[PDB]
Amino acid sequence: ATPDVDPDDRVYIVRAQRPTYVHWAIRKVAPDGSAKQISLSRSGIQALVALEPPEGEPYLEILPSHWTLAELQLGNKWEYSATNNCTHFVSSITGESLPNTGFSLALGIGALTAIAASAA
Repeated sequence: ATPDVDPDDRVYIVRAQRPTYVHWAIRKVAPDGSAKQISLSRSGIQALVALEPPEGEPYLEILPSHWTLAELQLGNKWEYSATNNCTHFVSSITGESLPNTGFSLALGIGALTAIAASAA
């Protein structure tokens, strides 16, 4: 509903195994069942923090206030690399140690989804 977190909202780390790498993200589920999810997408070859459709399986539940941190980084540009990827985005937010499985050796930046363009 609002930008800020509702008291009954629950936030999770989620894990989406793709062929060549693992997609890490943070999801907020509401009482009615609706969900939002934030991770790294790309525009061209430039990675950035962006909303995305819910995807992957709940990995660990975390305190809701973690969502706000991820929400505040929406739009931030990201230096995508082997040592700086989906894993590192979620680790910096949550402060939980994730295994570095969030980079594709074959696809690289091409692993990330292309962000949706202007509605106009």
